[PDB]
Amino acid sequence: GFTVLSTKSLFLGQKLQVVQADIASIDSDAVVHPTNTDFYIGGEVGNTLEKKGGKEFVEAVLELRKKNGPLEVAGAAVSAGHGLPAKFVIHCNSPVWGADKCEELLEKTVKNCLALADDKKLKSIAFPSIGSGRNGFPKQTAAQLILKAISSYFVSTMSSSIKTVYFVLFDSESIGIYVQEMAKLDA
Repeated sequence: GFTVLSTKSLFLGQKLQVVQADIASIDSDAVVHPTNTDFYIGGEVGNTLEKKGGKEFVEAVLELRKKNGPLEVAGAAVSAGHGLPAKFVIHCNSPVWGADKCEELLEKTVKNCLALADDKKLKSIAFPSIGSGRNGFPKQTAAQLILKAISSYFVSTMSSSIKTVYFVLFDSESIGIYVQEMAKLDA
């Protein structure tokens, strides 16, 4: 299942929503997959995507690694969401906490995801908690940078097709954080 916990309707038309769900089951047009520069599949998200999409999901990622080569820090790249409810999967390589411009790099990362979804005229994108796992970002900092990036992007990209963004979270503390942070946005 998939239940909406909290919604922030932005002034420029976009719905931001917080959900608890297996991100792999989200009916969304795109799903974000935090990876490293070699399209490694693990972590929370790597493993559920694989759990859901099996060989197909994995074949597409491998194909994508051949074509794309290494993913720069902040870079994203798309694979087709074969064997997943999602139509596309956007792989991104977030910066590591403590690196210079780690914060700036993370805003870039989020914008790259969004630009790629707009690049394919996608109308929704599901973000998991980017950065805050193994990339070591505090949950408050990650949440604030992400939501700032997203707000910046939309006010700065009028041609954007994206109408809904999901923040998919498994734990209560993270949910409470996103909920508070979204609520601070109007712009």
